[PDB]
Amino acid sequence: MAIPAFHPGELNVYSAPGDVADVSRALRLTGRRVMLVPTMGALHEGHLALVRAAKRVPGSVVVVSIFVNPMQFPRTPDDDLAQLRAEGVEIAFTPTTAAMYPDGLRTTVQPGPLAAELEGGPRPTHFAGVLTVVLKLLQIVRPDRVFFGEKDYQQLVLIRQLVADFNLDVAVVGVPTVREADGLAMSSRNRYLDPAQRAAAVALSAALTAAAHAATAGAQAALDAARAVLDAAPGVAVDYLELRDIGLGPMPLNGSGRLLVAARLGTTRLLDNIAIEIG
Amino acid sequence: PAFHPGELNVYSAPGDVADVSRALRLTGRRVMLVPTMGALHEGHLALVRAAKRVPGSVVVVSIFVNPMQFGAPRTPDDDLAQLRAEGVEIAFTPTTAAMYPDGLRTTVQPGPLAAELEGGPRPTHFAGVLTVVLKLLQIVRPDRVFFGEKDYQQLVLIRQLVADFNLDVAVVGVPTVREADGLAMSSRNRYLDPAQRAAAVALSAALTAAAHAATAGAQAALDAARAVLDAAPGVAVDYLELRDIGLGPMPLNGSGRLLVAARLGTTRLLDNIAIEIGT
Repeated sequence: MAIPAFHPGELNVYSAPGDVADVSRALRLTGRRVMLVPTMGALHEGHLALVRAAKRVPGSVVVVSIFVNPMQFPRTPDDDLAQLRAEGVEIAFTPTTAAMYPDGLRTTVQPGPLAAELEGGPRPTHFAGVLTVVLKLLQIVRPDRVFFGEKDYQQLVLIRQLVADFNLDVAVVGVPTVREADGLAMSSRNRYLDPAQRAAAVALSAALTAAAHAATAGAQAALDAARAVLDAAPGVAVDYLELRDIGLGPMPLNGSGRLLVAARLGTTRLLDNIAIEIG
Repeated sequence: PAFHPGELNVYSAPGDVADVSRALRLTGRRVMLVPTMGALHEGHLALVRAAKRVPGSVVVVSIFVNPMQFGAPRTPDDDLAQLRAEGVEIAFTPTTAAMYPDGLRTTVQPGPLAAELEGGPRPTHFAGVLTVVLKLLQIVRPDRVFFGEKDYQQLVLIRQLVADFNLDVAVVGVPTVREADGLAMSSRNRYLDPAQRAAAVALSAALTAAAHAATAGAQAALDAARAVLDAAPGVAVDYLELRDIGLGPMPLNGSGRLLVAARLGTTRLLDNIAIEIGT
């Protein structure tokens, strides 16, 4: 029994939700485990790590969606697909805005209060757009696991709330941030940094790593070390530098947490975060 | 495991009914879901019977009411007795804590239709409904879900939910069951004193009169309904509207729906009927 419209071993591209849903359901029925990697295209090494994390799950078929979601606000379709082909990805889902929101923004997802904080201050409706599209992609593909990068930590935490709050039957996998050789978190925004800004941008990761090691001396020491590193960089306007628990609530007196930073270099906004252990 | 065929199996933990439902689906039995708030009457038994009619089906009837503190009183014992007597194999009766372990955090935001008609006096009512229904659909993963046509707006909003979030379930509307005189069955009817019960017949009489007046056009149909309601002692009408079957504007001719909501004392009653204009 062949699967309608699906060719094992090759990059199969689908634009209609119904097509990828049928293919995914037939594949699940034969016992394959469907992995979903949601992206907005313009792929770089960061995304490829997500793809590889998905691919290495035994008996898996990897679905990578490319969809620049209007609701949560780079375009090289062929470069993107070509890169996915090279990774051995078998399915690419590339729907049009029309096929995803045929009735505009009608029924949508309202995130909890965490969505109004940190990234949500500068962009109050951003996460509603992200959870709405992620929920839709989860229902279309019905994957066993969905992969997101830790770079957008708040996003990852909000997706975990989505999945828990709506009893979604999918495991959420956070993948460690892929970095450049000097530590700069990979991001499509890095290309907008001019030479001096690129050099100065190293301060974000350096400040966080300094903080994580300074942490044996406590929270004030960790924060102060990060700040000193940021104070030594020119042109890095810090929007926030916050210590929180892993779910982004208040940081406990001790234990595990996450240190997050967001800064603007010229008009380019950069983010980074790192696991922290107090004391 | 944990499921005895031919008997009423009662589960409180989401994980338990999800496992059982998953297992029953594997063996080919299609899962039917009938969501209710308890206080079952003949109207609900009609949903159950329509679900039972599906060839190889196992019927899941859930009983749950959102916690009042959300801003959007009985024992489950008689309802279960009823389900058992009706040959239902699964009852899902979760606690508020098990449905909302992290409280009301991520929720569903309905489209504009939720602010109209029933949504006027209760702005967040449908958000609560769609949120719970979405969760029940994810927990039970049924092939079909049944809702009564009595709550027509609700039914329409549930169909938007399923389409907008790409849910893979068929939504079945079941015709309203009525008392001998035409009164739509509802657990609220028991709150009508004798005079109110007698006056309450005006809702269905007004709708049926309109459906037949319709050969003379929509305005004539609305006028007939209004005249009947105006002749009814102590019936205070909240709204009486003729719309499209999707609840959009009613066209020149074609199918539609006439909806009415009224107050008799402090008991609010609803009813609606299919209308064929210029036919």
